[PDB]
Amino acid sequence: NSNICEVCNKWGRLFCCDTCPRSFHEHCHIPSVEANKNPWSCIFCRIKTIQERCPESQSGHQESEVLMRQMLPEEQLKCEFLLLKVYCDSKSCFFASEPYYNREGSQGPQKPMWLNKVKTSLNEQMYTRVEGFVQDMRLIFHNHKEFYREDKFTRLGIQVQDIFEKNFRNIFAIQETS
Ligand SMILES: [Zn+2]
Ligand SMILES: [Zn+2]
Ligand SMILES: [Zn+2]
Repeated sequence: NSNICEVCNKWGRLFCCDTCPRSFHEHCHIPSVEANKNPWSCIFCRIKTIQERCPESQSGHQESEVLMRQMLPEEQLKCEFLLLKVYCDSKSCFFASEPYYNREGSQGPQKPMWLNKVKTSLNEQMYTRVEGFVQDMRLIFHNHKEFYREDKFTRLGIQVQDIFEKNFRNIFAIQETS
């Protein structure tokens, strides 16, 4: 097993996956590492299994159809993993906790959003469709771009959104296009 957290790349109190070499802090893993279960398989393993049970799940899909799917167990897991993949980028630190807005010449967003909030929303099963989760994720970056305007700090929003969008296309097997 690895000696660092797959998500935050730090050592500490780690839980090890039984079916692959990754390890996690308790609250770095999404969902949080389960109290019992021997053996335990992490979310990367659980996602690989879904693909292996249904190879045709990797054929191209239309984003519009993916967004209308109901948050049944497998969609729920895919959204948890996609959220996890955003947290794996160190730049996610800017978007994790509740932001505040006091900058000359800007007004704060009408609907603030942040990754920990989305994490809680997923945990409490507040999303009924994939669309709900994806809208909140995209809102995070859109609020950032609008607030920071021409400051070069807007680029952090672009960078982290690209990570989200690439992983969204991979996980939900969106049809490749030019
Ligand atoms: Zn960690
Ligand atoms: Zn694993
Ligand atoms: Zn099948």
